[PDB]
Amino acid sequence: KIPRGNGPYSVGCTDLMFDHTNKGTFLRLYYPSQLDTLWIPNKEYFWGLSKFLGTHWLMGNILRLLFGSMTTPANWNSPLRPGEKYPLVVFSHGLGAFRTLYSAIGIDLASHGFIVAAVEHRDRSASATYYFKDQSAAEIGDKSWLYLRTLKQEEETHIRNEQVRQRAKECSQALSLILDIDHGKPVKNALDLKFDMEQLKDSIDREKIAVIGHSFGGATVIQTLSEDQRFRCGIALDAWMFPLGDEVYSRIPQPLFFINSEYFQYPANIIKMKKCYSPDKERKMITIRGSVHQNFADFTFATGKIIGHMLKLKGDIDSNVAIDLSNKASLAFLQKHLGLHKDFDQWDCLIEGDDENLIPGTNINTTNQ
Ligand SMILES: CC(=O)Nc1ccc(S(=O)(=O)Nc2ccc(Oc3ccc4ccccc4c3)c(C#N)c2)cc1
Repeated sequence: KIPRGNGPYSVGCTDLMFDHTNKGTFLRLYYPSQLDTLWIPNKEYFWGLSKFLGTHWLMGNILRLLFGSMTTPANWNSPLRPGEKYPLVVFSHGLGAFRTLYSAIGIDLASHGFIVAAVEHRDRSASATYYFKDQSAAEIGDKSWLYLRTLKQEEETHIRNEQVRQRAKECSQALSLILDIDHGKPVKNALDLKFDMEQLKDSIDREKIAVIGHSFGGATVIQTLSEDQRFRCGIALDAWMFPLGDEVYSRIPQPLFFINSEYFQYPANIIKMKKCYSPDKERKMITIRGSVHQNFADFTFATGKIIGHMLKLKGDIDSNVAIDLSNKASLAFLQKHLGLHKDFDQWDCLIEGDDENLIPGTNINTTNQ
């Protein structure tokens, strides 16, 4: 029940791991293709989700039975659509998520002509992820799993900041890998999938790179922008600003778009967003009325209305309407600041919060002094 992309391009999906260690890059790629992709491809992700939610062994298996064969609307290993160079989005997941849980966003961007690299972070913020201990292990698919670390309260400030720095490093590394493939670097996918990465040679518009992320990933957008001038702009979906150091807020040259849910936000968090503002920098913010934190992630589509509200997976707003607004506003912002030659400027009003379901900026107030 994950919505198909609303753009005119058909969408393909594949996975890339290189190198095979936990210091290598692991991403899911959504791309314009020339609808059978497994949404959550391994049992360990469900076990990891169960740990994240604070439940035991049995819950893991329950989630697996429920969602284990569910797909997402992208053609698995379909050939890349040839003939044109695509803008690139690197996408960062929230705490307790992993690379496949933002396919509603990834697939919609791909359907509008983007290549999207959804990274899987190895900072121990993912519910689960894996790597291979050596080439031999990779060759027989012998995975080594890393589960989410839970932190003591005294540890939080320090570790979350180290994690967001590791996350920014992984977004940059993912960018570097894709740009190297674009220029013909041979890569041996540690996964042995029927998609040839040589397809990506000369397929990237190297001047049109953006970073997008949700929650922890929203902080990662800001840290990545600050560290990596190759990214041209950023969109932070309901950013959780806590992991960032005080020094970073004034060190974001690139245009930045905050798209917030209504019920997630709170003054301490909003204050840090406003610290990113400067008269000489491009900043936009909107809030989606009635939305909750999880409106940006795929489990907002995975259940019925009533159980969804109980689990805080759904807000007062409809999940399709909310992701539509976010995606369309994102496309307009990307067109404006990547210099895209598309018709996304039809949604320019959404950047300004000009819609019944949008608030310009935020309803939360904070000191300006
Ligand atoms: C209390 C708390 O920290 N909360 C929290 C913090 C961060 C996030 S996140 O950034 O969206 N990261 C994130 C983490 C896990 C995710 O899968 C879920 C989420 C909730 C579930 C509830 C019932 C059954 C299955 C579920 C599976 C999804 C998704 N989509 C996204 C989500 C919730």
